[PDB]
Amino acid sequence: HHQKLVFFAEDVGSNKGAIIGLMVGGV
Amino acid sequence: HHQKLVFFAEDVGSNKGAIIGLMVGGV
Amino acid sequence: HHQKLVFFAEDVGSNKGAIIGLMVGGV
Amino acid sequence: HHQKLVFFAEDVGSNKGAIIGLMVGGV
Amino acid sequence: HHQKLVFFAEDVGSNKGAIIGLMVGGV
Amino acid sequence: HHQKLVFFAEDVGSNKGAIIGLMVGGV
Amino acid sequence: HHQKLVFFAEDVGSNKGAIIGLMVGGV
Amino acid sequence: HHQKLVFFAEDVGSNKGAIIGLMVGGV
Amino acid sequence: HHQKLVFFAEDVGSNKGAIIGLMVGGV
Amino acid sequence: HHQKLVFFAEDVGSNKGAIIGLMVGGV
Amino acid sequence: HHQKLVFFAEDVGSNKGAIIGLMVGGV
Amino acid sequence: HHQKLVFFAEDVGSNKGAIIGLMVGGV
Amino acid sequence: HHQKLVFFAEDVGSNKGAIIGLMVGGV
Amino acid sequence: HHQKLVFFAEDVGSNKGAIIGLMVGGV
Amino acid sequence: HHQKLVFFAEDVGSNKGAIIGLMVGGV
Amino acid sequence: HHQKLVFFAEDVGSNKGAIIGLMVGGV
Amino acid sequence: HHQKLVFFAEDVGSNKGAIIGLMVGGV
Amino acid sequence: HHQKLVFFAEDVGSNKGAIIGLMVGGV
Amino acid sequence: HHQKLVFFAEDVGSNKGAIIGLMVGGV
Amino acid sequence: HHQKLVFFAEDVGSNKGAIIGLMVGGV
Amino acid sequence: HHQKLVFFAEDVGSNKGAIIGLMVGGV
Repeated sequence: HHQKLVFFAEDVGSNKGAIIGLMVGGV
Repeated sequence: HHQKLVFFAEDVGSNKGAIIGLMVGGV
Repeated sequence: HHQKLVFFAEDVGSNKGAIIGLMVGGV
Repeated sequence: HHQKLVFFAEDVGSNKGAIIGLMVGGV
Repeated sequence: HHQKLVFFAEDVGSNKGAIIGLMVGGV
Repeated sequence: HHQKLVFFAEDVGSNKGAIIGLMVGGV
Repeated sequence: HHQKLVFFAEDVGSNKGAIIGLMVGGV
Repeated sequence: HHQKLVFFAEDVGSNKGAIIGLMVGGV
Repeated sequence: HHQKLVFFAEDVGSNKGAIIGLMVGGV
Repeated sequence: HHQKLVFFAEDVGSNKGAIIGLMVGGV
Repeated sequence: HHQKLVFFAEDVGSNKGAIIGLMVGGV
Repeated sequence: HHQKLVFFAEDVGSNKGAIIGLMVGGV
Repeated sequence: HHQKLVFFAEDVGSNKGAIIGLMVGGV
Repeated sequence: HHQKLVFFAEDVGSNKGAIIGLMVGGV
Repeated sequence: HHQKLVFFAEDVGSNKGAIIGLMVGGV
Repeated sequence: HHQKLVFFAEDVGSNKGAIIGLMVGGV
Repeated sequence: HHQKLVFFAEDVGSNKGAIIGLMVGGV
Repeated sequence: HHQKLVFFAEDVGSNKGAIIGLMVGGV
Repeated sequence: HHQKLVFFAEDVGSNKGAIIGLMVGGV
Repeated sequence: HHQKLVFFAEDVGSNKGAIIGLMVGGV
Repeated sequence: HHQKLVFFAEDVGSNKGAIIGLMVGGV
């Protein structure tokens, strides 16, 4: 037999800030 | 027999802020 | 026999903020 | 025998904010 | 025997805000 | 034997806000 | 034997706001 | 034997707001 | 043997607002 | 003194395809 | 002194296809 | 004195494809 | 003195593909 | 004196592919 | 005196692919 | 005296691929 | 006297691949 | 028999700050 | 007098691959 | 007097690979 | 008089591999 159990609680993996992939800027 | 169980609670994987993929700026 | 069980809760994967795919700006 | 069970609760995968695919700005 | 069960509860996958596909602005 | 069961509750997939496909603005 | 069952409850997939396909503005 | 069952409840797929296909404006 | 069942309740696919196909204007 | 001038050329704001406001279907 | 000038050329706002407000099917 | 000038050329803001406001389906 | 000039050339802001506001699918 | 000039050329801000605002799928 | 000039060329800010605002999938 | 000048050439800020704002998947 | 000049050439800030804002997977 | 068990607590793997993948800047 | 000049050449700030803001996976 | 000059050449600040902001995995 | 000149040739500041901000993993 094979078993795998996963539990993510209240506020897992959430974004409350800023995620920027790529930023290019002149002056 | 094979089993896999996953539980995502309340507020898992949510976005409350900013997600920007790509940003280009002149000035 | 094969089983896979998943649960998602109240506010999973929800966007309450801003999602921008691509942004280009001059001045 | 094969089984797969998924449960999405109250407010999963909803948008309550802003989703922008693409944005271009001159100034 | 093959089974797949899905349940979406009260307010899944709904839009309460803004969805913009594409935006172009001169100024 | 094959089965697939899906349930969508009250306000699933509904729009209460604004959906804009494409937007072009001069000023 | 093959079965598929779908249930949409009270207010699925409804529009209570604005859906605009395409918008062009000079000013 | 093949079976398909669909149920749409009260205000499913209804419009209670505005649907605009295309919009062009000078000023 | 092949079967299909579809049920529409009270106000499925009803318009209780405004639908505009195409709109053009100057000032 | 206040002036506003707008010019629309040949096939501006025209439909040469399909515009559907709302669509519902069981199967 | 106040002025507004608007010009429509050949086929502004014309429909050369299909415009459907609302469509409910079934099977 | 105040002036605003806008020019839309041959084929601005036209639809040559498909615009669907809302779409609900089953099985 | 105040001036604002905008020019849209041949095929600006047009749709030649598909624009869907909202899509719900049972299967 | 104040001036702002904008020029959009041949095929600005056009859609030739697919724009989907919202998508909900059971299977 | 104040001046701002912007120029957009042939295929600026156009979509030729797929833009999806929100996607929810059961399986 | 104040001057700003911006130039976008052939194919700036365009999408030729896939932009997905949000994605939730059960399996 | 104040001046700011910006030039974006052929294919600046364009997406030719995949942009995903947020992704949640059960399995 | 093979078993693996994972429990992630209230606030595992969440972001409350700025994530920037790549950054380029002039002067 | 004050001057600022910026030049972005052919393929600056583009995406030709994958940009993922956030990713949550059960298995 | 003050002067600032920036030149980005062919393929500055582009993404040709994978940018992941945040990744969470249960197994 | 104050002067600053910056030049970035080639694919300066580009990503061709994998950028991951944060990575959390079970077994």
